[PDB]
Amino acid sequence: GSSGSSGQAAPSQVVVIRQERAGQTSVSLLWQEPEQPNGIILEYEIKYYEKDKEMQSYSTLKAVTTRATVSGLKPGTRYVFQVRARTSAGCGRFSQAMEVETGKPSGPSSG
Repeated sequence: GSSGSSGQAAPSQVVVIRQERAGQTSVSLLWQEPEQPNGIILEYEIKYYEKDKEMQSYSTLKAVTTRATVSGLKPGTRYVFQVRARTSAGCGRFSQAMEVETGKPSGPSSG
């Protein structure tokens, strides 16, 4: 009905994300600052999981800057990345479902 609480408003939700370099097992990301942070942002948490294989336990990545690189993935496998801003006050929502595919093992990226 009515939950009682006190504090500051939650930060905005980053809706801008770009891929800097997509490695075979590692992938990089690039997003911008949230319209309204509503305070100081400690770090951005990214969520990456097997696009095809949805695992209950998703892996998170702590990033201090607008740049990050997720390592420890499988080649030739799509991964859904999701960057979000976290603030002492609370937590915001996850960015849009970003689809990215790593470099297939068959061979290199270019040829």
